[PDB]
Amino acid sequence: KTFEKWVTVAEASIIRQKTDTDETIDCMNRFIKMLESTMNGISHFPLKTFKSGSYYDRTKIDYNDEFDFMFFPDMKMEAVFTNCPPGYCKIRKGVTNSKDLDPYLNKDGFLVPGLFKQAMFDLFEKSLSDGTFREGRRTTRQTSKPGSPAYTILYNLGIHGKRPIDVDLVPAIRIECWPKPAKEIKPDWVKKETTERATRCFHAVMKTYPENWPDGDLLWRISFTHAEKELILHANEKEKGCRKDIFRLLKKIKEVMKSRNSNDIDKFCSYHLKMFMLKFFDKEKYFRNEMKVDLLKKAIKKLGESVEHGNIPNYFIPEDNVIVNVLEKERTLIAKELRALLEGNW
Repeated sequence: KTFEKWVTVAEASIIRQKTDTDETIDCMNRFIKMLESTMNGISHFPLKTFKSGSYYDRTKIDYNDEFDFMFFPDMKMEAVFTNCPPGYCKIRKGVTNSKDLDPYLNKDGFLVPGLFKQAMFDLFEKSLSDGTFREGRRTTRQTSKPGSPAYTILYNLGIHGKRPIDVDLVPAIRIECWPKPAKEIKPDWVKKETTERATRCFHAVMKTYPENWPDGDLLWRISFTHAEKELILHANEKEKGCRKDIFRLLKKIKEVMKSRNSNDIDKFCSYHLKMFMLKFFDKEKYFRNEMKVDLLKKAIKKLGESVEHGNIPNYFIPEDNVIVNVLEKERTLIAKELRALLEGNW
């Protein structure tokens, strides 16, 4: 047994999962289109959606990779960043004569996450039960983590041999600029126009800030889901090498590592890998297909070192440490497990 050997099997299994990919994306495209149409007949304010996840940015490693749909009011809003911890913001009304969100504003005019969450979750539940959405009968609510931005369901397509699709419904606010505290990214590995599209907007979602903070109940998480989607989807745009292959293999490594350590890796997730990966894409200039396995080795090594050091920067806001909440016991276990993979002991 070697690392190279484990990599070969990992690649074959990733490819095996690619069967029924196009058929699945069309079921899920129909799903979200009908759900949005049902929701816009119930909500007292119009909504739009944004679709993301590994099926849409083409880094899918398993049929059951999840689908993320954000739902956001179709009106102008504004994000504020003063007195906010890195990676978080507050939300207020922009230039808009709409009073549709007024009942979710506190005395000072801030959109209150827990009030807007409860209204959006109530809307989701009503829409998935509604009679104009025949697919909602195939849906059922799944447990999510406390404070999660997502209403998580299982969508049973009825495919024998395949478990239901994991779907996150994420209430969100769309802000149509780049966040003031965010780095002006200029990756050299996508075209200038792709970076232009990636930085067109961001979204704010109601992940609860986990630490003590005055008015912390007013904090929203800055979400770069749109920009992340643009850059990952188009990562082979210029060189056409193994950039997305290395990302896919790192996600597989994480999935197997979690399966090797049932409840001891509950915080490390693909989002942390994505932030790590984007920074690796900047540091590493060359990604020839023939370099694949060696660059994966160097990526595993820098990742282990990052996790041990305990800091992986948010690619768009470098002072946001996205693994701050990953505790030492888990970080120590991750690095030890990455060392054992490289040495052929998996």
